[PDB]
Amino acid sequence: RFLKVKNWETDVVLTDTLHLKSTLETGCTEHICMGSIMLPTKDQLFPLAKEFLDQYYSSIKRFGSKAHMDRLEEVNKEIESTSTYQLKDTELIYGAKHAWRNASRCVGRIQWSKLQVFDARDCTTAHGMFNYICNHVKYATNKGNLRSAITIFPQRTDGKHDFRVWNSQLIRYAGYKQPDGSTLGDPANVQFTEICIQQGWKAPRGRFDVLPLLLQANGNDPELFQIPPELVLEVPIRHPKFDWFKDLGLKWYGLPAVSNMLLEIGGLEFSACPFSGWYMGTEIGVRDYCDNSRYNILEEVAKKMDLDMRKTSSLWKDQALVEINIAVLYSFQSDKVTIVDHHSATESFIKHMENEYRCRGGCPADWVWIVPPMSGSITPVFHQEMLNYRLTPSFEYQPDPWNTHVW
Amino acid sequence: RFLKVKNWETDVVLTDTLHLKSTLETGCTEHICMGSIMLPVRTKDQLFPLAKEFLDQYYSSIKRFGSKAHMDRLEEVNKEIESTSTYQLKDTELIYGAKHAWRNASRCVGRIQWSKLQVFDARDCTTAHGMFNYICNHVKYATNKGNLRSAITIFPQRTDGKHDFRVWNSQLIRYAGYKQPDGSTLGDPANVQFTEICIQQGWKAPRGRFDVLPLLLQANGNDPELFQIPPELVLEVPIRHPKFDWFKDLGLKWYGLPAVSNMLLEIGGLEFSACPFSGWYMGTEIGVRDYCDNSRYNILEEVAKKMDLDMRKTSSLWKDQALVEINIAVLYSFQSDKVTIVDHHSATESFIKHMENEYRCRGGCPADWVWIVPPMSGSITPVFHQEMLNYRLTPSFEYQPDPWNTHVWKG
Ligand code: HEM
Ligand code: HEM
Ligand SMILES: CNCc1cccc(CCc2ccc3c(C)cc(N)nc3c2)c1
Ligand SMILES: CNCc1cccc(CCc2ccc3c(C)cc(N)nc3c2)c1
Ligand SMILES: C[C@H](O)[C@H](O)[C@H]1CNc2nc(N)[nH]c(=O)c2N1
Ligand SMILES: C[C@H](O)[C@H](O)[C@H]1CNc2nc(N)[nH]c(=O)c2N1
Ligand SMILES: [Zn+2]
Repeated sequence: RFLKVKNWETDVVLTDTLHLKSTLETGCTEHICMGSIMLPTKDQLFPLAKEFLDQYYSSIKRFGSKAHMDRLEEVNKEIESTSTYQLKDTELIYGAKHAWRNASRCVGRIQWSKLQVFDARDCTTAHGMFNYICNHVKYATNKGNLRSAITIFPQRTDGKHDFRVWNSQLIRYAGYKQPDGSTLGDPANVQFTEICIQQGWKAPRGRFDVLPLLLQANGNDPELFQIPPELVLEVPIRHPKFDWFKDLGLKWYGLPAVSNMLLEIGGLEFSACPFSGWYMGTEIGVRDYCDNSRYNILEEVAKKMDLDMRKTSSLWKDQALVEINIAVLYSFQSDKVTIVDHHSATESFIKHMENEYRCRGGCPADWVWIVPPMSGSITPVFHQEMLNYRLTPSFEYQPDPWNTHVW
Repeated sequence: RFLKVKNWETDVVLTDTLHLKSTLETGCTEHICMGSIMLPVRTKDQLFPLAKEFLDQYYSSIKRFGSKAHMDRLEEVNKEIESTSTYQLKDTELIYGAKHAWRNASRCVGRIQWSKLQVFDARDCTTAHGMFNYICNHVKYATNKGNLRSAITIFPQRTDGKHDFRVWNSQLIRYAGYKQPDGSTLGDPANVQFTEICIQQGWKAPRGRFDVLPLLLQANGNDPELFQIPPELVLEVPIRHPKFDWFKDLGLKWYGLPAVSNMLLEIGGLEFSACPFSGWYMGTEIGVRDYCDNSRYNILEEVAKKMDLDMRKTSSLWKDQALVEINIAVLYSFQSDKVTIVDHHSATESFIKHMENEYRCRGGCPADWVWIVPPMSGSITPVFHQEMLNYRLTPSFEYQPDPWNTHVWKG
């Protein structure tokens, strides 16, 4: 009941007590572990509000104070009356920082307290959302000196008035299926790239075309907006040893900004809450460039290195994978765009774990997602036992809007 | 109840019913997942259900469920249990049991081979010397001049827990580790504690970097004894690199036969505490873990120096570069000497085929993603985007405490 986690490379042992404050469910049972599965009313609301306000007032060392009780009372009144309630700016900021803090799959959480929170709950239209998003992008990008941020649009009401950003990230490349069979651009975005055209987008039908924004305000029909190009920082990819690398014509954007998740605070649901940080090198080089269902450029690179691609035993895939990732990091660093390598990020996360166990009694962590997609065992998180559990406030998944939108 | 797993690279979806036959616990609850935790005397009372469940399984596989052969065996086992408090397995049952423990090993990526297991029945063994003999025959048969063959040798089952057979070594073949006074380690740091025990038990340690450890064998709950595997039985492979000639000068070599000897085999409620088993290596076991783990030979830096890599910032990925070259060398060396080895791309590919086939013919394949995914180049292997369900089936291989921690010393 007071759980222990061991690091087998350093024998260090942490004791977890934070898990007892867990609310939501994991997917697993005593008979079956689902750790590798990607996705497993007025009465509901007040306990949720209470739990949150209780942790909020605890966090500011005013647990059981006048302010505390008064606020609990005030929210209780507003719920009974309005069948929902509003967060004070302070609670909203606390909640967003804490959703990040509780993201068990996020390796970058040592940064959690430095999140810049933009309150966009006064937004009413898609044009309004566009403006807030542009502002977020420019602030976050900061001419390459990236800063973490989240922008929070109005909360769900009766689920018929939802704000949604239809893109999965604020900034992604288009994907169009070819007559010749294969795919131009980004295969992950083929269906979305089409719904854009299907709603009016004029695709340049190129390979690295920045997708337009598709913004839904108050449950209305979504609108197309193009992010000003000067706001989209991009990095051309070159290798610091191979000059032929640049002729592959590769580039990536500097700002990773996830826009399709739902932020839950004190039982309230924020269905539009785009958030951003900065990339770990492997995210672009290993998953984005080298996944089969993506840009899949391993073969091409390996050819240009003239490796023996006859037998898998030569490890040419591994050799290329490394070079590609050396290049990504090299390109960002040379162009002064923030990026972290998987060795540094994982080392930082171990330290963050140390801190969290010490000052909070634990840190929910999902090993399947924390371990990088290359060189796993040579990073310190590989031999680190982790406990995975769900705390709130949180970021959750939510259905793609098109599967739901009552037109 | 039906459960689905999706492969997110190919969109292939599979459906698991096999998890319904799951007995043991996972460690997980609805409120906590312990999927990355390494590890999360039995009476007539609980023995007959366990026996019955096994014999049911067994007679189904041979398509004789409910036959007179089936019923008579249940009655036979029952009588023997209430009469003797345990029971004996037939050879057919032993063999079936051992194949299935491998087959149910959720952490094993090489399970495609599970039906080709050579089972040696060592239940007539009574002494340590007898154990040494059986183990030598195992090593020779399994090794087969480099053309490796999967095998398991099974010593007598536990009775009262006070007369256990144990192989004290974690693997039949492993290199000594010696802690030096300056805190440095000579040889394999993973085996220091065990090495010390051997020295204490009278082993004359040559104190080199690659000394093969002696066998420490316990028969029938007696004190363990030391035996030296004949060197001619120990196949080793010097490590060289196909392009780098300085690599051989690092003086590395590894043994060819991976043979795990500290696990417990459970079949129909019976516990086999000494059951050494072997297959062949996946390259990264030696190249990534055995050489490059910080708690192991840790030659990453030395290889990187000789490659003249930019070791100033980690973002040069020098570590990643040296790791690949070291694994290239391991495979190259083994193939050149015609000693069976499999690369991680080949092994994961085969596993996905195995797994898919297991879902069709069996209704599932328990699998521990945390252990199935290779320790380098994870996402460019096909298991990485493969959702997997983990649950525990018997027969099974289980962990057990180290014997030096539990043994009652005779003298
Ligand atoms: C600042 C540097 C950051 C780094 C280096 C980072 C890194 C990562 C990485 C590597 C993953 C694994 C996902 C994958 O492999 O594609 C991840 C997931 C995640 N990150 Fe972070 N992140 C950062 C900032 C943030 C911020 C600011 C937030 C929210 C405020 C956040 C929330 C999340 C969430 C919720 C997930 C899991 C998403 C899911 O379950 O699909 N991250 N992050
Ligand atoms: C024939 C070639 C085989 C290959 C390539 C193979 C591969 C592997 C690998 C790579 C691991 C993970 C080890 C690690 O990285 O730490 C593993 C674990 C395991 N293997 Fe296999 N294996 C083979 C044969 C066998 C055989 C013959 C058995 C038993 C009869 C077996 C039973 C197991 C078990 C029980 C585990 C998990 C042990 C644990 O949970 O600590 N394997 N295997
Ligand atoms: C290969 N992934 C597959 C996949 C599948 C579903 C969702 C995701 C998003 C993970 C995610 C979410 C937010 C992030 C932020 C803020 C920064 C950052 N550097 N990385 C981030 C990654 C990814
Ligand atoms: C460096 N890892 C740490 C670690 C910790 C506990 C146990 C193990 C060995 C797993 C194991 C057991 C049996 C195996 C057989 C028969 C063949 C084979 N190729 N590999 C095998 C691996 C490893
Ligand atoms: C099926 C597989 O478990 C799933 O796609 C996960 C595996 N681990 C991952 N880990 C990270 N960091 N990112 C991912 O997208 C995934 N994918
Ligand atoms: C804590 C962590 O789960 C543990 O060290 C595991 C991780 N996955 C592994 N996977 C393999 N194949 N071998 C291992 O030894 C480990 N170690
Ligand atoms: Zn679990």
